[PDB]
Amino acid sequence: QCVKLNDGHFMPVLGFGTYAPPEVPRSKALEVTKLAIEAGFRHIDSAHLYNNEEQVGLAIRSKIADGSVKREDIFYTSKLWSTFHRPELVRPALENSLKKAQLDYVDLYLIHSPMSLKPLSPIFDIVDLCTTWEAMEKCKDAGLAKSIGVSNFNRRQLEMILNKPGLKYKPVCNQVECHPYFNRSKLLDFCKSKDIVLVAYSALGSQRDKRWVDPNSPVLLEDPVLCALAKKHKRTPALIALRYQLQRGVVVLAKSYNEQRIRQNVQVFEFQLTAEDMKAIDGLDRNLHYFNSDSFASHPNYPYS
Ligand SMILES: NC(=O)c1ccc[n+]([C@@H]2O[C@H](COP(=O)([O-])OP(=O)(O)OC[C@H]3O[C@@H](n4cnc5c(N)ncnc54)[C@H](OP(=O)(O)O)[C@@H]3O)[C@@H](O)[C@H]2O)c1
Ligand SMILES: CC[C@@H](C(=O)O)c1ccc(-c2cncnc2)c(F)c1
Repeated sequence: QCVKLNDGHFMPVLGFGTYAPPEVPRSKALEVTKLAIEAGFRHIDSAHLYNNEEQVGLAIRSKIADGSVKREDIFYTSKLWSTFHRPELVRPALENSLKKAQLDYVDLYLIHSPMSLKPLSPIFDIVDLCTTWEAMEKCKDAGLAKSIGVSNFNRRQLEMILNKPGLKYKPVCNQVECHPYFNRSKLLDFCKSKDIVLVAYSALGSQRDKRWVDPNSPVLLEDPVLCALAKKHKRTPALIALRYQLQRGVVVLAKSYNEQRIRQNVQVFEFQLTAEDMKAIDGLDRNLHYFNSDSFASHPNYPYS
């Protein structure tokens, strides 16, 4: 249940999202990530910004120790935060992440966002990200990351890397917000044309953080069409939203800190949607990105409109 990447490595098509707001204790990320691996998750999504890499690393190592999984069976992702985009900071930031997680390599390292910040939430900065990508390329050559990609890149920002003079490695993936209300069908078409995997976050709609998400926005999992399809298939609305991405070639993440819902989310491989189901879901696209805050929308390299 993996997809082959542009650089030869493989990525599991269902990933586990580990972000919890700072009010959730970090000991939960350790328990939860162990349960995700117990449930069948082999793709685990973390980042510098998430303040959990020590716990997520320990969880992986703990399951490696108890004879459940081997390191080569786990796909660990980290992300370079936007205060570290200047090239001389890229490798130290990655080495720090491996340090926190106590791992020898990450399977995937991403530029978290194209919106550079002053060298964690400072003020904007102006960085030529082709130089940041060059430092990413060296992290792959050095073996600190098996694969390298980007996150929150729009079409123009992706093209800049692919058009870079003397590019070494193209981005393996682009991790963007993607769900039935914001399905990125044009960006998905472009990524499939360049052999770039689209990885979807907020596929269950969001954690609806009051910092960045308007509480007046519709709740994706309460959508009428998704709920009717859940009743039709005798599944849950979350499983329909996840199966929707797998059937259109999108690697999908799913955060859950609930034992029961983590186990339920791996049932996405058990059933299929029909062609009629898929256009029902495609008709829900309404250009609604849940993350909508002036802090993002004021940045010069803001990927949206
Ligand atoms: N690159 C980026 O900029 C970026 C941005 C955002 C997120 N991400 C990553 O993507 C991951 C997922 O995105 P997300 O944080 O927005 O969370 P999400 O995957 O969209 O899930 C949203 C909510 O759905 C609930 N849920 C999980 N399974 C469910 C189920 N079977 N039925 C009903 N509800 C269910 C969860 O609540 P419970 O916990 O109570 O189960 C969760 O809080 C993140 O953890 C992060 O790793 C990356
Ligand atoms: C902790 C929150 C974090 C995450 O969960 O990864 C996150 C969430 C949203 C964005 C983002 C990017 N580009 C446009 N709008 C929003 C982001 F860069 C980073």
